[PDB]
Amino acid sequence: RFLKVKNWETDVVLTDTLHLKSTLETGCTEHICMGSIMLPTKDQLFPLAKEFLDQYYSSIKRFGSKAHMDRLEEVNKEIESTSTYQLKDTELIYGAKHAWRNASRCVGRIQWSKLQVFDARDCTTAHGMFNYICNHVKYATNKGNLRSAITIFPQRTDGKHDFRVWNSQLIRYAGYKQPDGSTLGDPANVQFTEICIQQGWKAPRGRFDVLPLLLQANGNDPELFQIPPELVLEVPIRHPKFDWFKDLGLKWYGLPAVSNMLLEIGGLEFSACPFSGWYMGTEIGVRDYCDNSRYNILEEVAKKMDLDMRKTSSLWKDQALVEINIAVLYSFQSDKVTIVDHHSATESFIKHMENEYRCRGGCPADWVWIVPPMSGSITPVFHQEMLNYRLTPSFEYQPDPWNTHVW
Amino acid sequence: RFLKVKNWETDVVLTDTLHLKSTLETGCTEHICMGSIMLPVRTKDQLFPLAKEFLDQYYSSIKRFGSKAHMDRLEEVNKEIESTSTYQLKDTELIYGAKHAWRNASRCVGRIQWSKLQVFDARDCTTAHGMFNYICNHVKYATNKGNLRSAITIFPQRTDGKHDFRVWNSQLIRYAGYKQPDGSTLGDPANVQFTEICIQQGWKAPRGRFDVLPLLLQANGNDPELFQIPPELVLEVPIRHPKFDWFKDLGLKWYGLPAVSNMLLEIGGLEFSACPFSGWYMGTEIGVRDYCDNSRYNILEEVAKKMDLDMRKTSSLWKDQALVEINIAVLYSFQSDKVTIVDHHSATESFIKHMENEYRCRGGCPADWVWIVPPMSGSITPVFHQEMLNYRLTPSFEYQPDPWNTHVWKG
Ligand code: HEM
Ligand code: HEM
Ligand SMILES: Cc1cc(N)nc(CCc2cc(F)cc(CC[C@@H]3C[C@H](F)CN3)c2)c1
Ligand SMILES: Cc1cc(N)nc(CCc2cc(F)cc(CC[C@@H]3C[C@H](F)CN3)c2)c1
Ligand SMILES: C[C@H](O)[C@H](O)[C@H]1CNc2nc(N)[nH]c(=O)c2N1
Ligand SMILES: C[C@H](O)[C@H](O)[C@H]1CNc2nc(N)[nH]c(=O)c2N1
Ligand SMILES: [Zn+2]
Repeated sequence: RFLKVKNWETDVVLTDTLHLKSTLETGCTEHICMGSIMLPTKDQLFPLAKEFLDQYYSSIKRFGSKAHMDRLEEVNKEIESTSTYQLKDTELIYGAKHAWRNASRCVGRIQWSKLQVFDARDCTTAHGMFNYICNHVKYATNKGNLRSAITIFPQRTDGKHDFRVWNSQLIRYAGYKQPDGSTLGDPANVQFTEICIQQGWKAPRGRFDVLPLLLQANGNDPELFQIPPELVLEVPIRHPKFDWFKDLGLKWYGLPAVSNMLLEIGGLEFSACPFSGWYMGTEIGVRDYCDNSRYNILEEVAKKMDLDMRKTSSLWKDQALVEINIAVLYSFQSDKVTIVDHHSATESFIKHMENEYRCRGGCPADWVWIVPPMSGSITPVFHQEMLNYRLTPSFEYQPDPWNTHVW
Repeated sequence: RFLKVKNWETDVVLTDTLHLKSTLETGCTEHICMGSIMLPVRTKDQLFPLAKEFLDQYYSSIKRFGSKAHMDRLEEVNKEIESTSTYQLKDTELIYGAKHAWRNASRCVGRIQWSKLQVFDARDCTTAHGMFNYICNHVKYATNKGNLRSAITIFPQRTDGKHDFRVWNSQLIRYAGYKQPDGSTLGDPANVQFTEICIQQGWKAPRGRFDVLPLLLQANGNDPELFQIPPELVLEVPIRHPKFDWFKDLGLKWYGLPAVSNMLLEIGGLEFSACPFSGWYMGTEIGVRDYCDNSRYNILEEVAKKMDLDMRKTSSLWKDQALVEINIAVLYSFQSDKVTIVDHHSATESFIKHMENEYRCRGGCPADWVWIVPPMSGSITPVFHQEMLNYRLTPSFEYQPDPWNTHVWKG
């Protein structure tokens, strides 16, 4: 019931006690592990609020104090009266940083405390959402010296007035089905691109067309906005040794910014909460460029390298994969856009994990997501046992809005 | 109940009903997932249900469920348990059980081959010398001059747990490791402790970088005995690179036959504490883990030097670059010497086909994603995108404590 995790490369063992605060369910049971599955009233609210407020006032060394008891009473009053309640700015900031701290699938959590929280709970229209998101983008991009940030829109009330960003990320490229049968652009985004065209977007039908924002305020129908082109920092991808690489026409955007998750704090739900940091190189070069269901350029790069593509055992896919990922890091570094390589990021996560066990009693971590999608065992996270459990505050998945929105 | 798994690359959705037949526990709870934890005397009381379950499975597979032969066998095993507190498997049941233990091995990517396992029955063995002879014949048969063949040798089952047969080696063929006084290691750092045991037991160590360890063999609970595998039975492959002629000068070689010898085979409640089994290598087991783990031979630095890669910052991906070239050399060398080996692309594509086949005809295929995904180039292999369900069926291979921690010494 108190748990050990071993690192099999260094022989270090850590003792996890933080998991005994787990509040949500994992999807696993004693008979079956689901660790690789991508997606496994007033009475409910006050215990949720009490538990968050208890950890908040414990974190500020004011547990059981007058201010603690007074807030507890005031929140209790507000829930009986107004069915819900509002977070103080300090609680909102704490709740947001801790949601990131608790994100077991995130390798970049060594940075969790330096998050810039933008309170957008005064937003009332989709036009306001767009201004708040443009400012987020500009602040976070910061001319390429990227800064972590989240923008928090008004909390769910009765579920019929949700704020939602319909895009999965603030910045993504469109995908179009060709009459051909092939796919132009990002195949991950074909459906959402269809909804943009359905809502009236004029698609350039290019290969790297930054999608528009589809913003929903107060449960209203979503509206379309285009991020100002000069706020979208992009990087042309070249290779430090292959002059021909630039001829592939590849570029990627600088800012990874997740916009479709749900932030839970003290039982309150923030259905629109875009957050951003900076890329790990392999997110672009391994997944975006080489997934079969994405831009899928492995074959092309390998042909320009003149590799023996007859047999898998020449490892031509592996060789091209390394080169694509060399180019991605070289291009971002050359253009002075913040990026981290998977060796640096995983080494940082180990230091962070040690810090969390030492100062917090544990660190929930999902090995399937923490280990990078290339060169797994030469990063130190590969040899690190990890316990996965669900702490709150938390980022959570939510249904795509077009499947739930009454139009 | 029905459970579904999605492949996120192809959108194939499969439905698992086989998990309903799972008895053993996983280590996970509704509140914690232990999916990345490495490792998370039996009275007549529980033995007969375990026998009855295995025998029902066996007679179902041969389409004889409920037959007179089935009912007689159950009656026979029942009486043998109440009389003798244990029972003996027929040869057919032992073969079936060992194949299915492999079939159920959720961490094994090679399971497409599970039905082509050569089972060597060594249940008549009584001494360590006899174990040695059986193991030599396994190595010779399985090596097959480089045309490798899967095999398992099964020694007598546990009785009171005071007379266990055990192979003390973790693998039949492994290289020694020697801790130097200066802290460095010569040979395989993984095997330092076992090497010391061998030396303590009287092994005269050559003290080179690639010394094949002796077998340390325990029969009927007696103290273990040292035996040197005949070197002509130990097929080895010198590692060279198809384009880099300096690679041969690194002096690397590996053995051809991977053979796990420290696991326990459970069949119908019987425990076979000595059951070495062997197949052939996936390239990355040698080129990624054995050569490039920091806790193993750890040659990335040297190889990257010889390629004169920019090593001053990890952002050059020099580690990734040298990793691919080492794994190219390992596959090139085994293929050149006509020793069986599979690359991780071929191996994972085959496992996907096997798993889909298993879903259709068996209703499930337990799989441990953490172990199935190769240790390099994970997402350009089709298992990366494949959701998997991990659960424990019997017959099964289980871990067991190392014998030097449990063995009662005689002297
Ligand atoms: C600052 C640099 C950051 C880096 C290098 C980083 C890295 C990553 C990576 C590699 C993943 C795996 C996701 C995938 O492969 O698709 C991930 C997931 C995630 N990150 Fe971080 N991240 C950063 C910042 C942040 C921030 C600022 C937040 C929230 C405030 C955050 C929250 C999350 C969450 C919730 C997930 C899991 C998403 C899911 O389950 O789909 N990350 N991160
Ligand atoms: C025929 C070719 C085979 C291939 C290519 C293969 C491949 C693999 C690989 C790559 C692993 C992970 C090993 C590690 O990372 O340490 C593994 C594990 C395993 N294999 Fe296979 N294997 C083969 C044959 C067999 C056979 C014949 C058996 C048993 C009869 C078997 C049973 C297992 C088991 C039980 C594990 C789990 C080991 C553990 O939990 O530590 N495999 N296999
Ligand atoms: C802030 C941030 C920083 C960073 N450095 N990186 C990311 C990307 C993390 C991420 C989060 C998600 F919520 C979803 C994705 C991609 C969704 C796909 C859908 C597939 F099914 C598998 N994942 C990526 C975000
Ligand atoms: C039959 C077979 C074929 C193949 N192609 N490959 C293997 C390797 C499987 C294996 C199982 C083990 F039980 C242990 C190892 C190596 C020991 C390390 C040390 C740690 F304990 C973790 N495993 C390898 C086996
Ligand atoms: C901690 C972690 O489970 C450990 O490093 C595992 C990860 N996956 C693995 N996968 C394979 N095939 N072999 C291994 O030894 C391991 N080690
Ligand atoms: C099936 C499997 O869960 C799926 O491919 C996961 C594996 N690990 C991952 N890891 C990260 N970081 N991101 C991902 O999208 C995935 N996808
Ligand atoms: Zn689990």
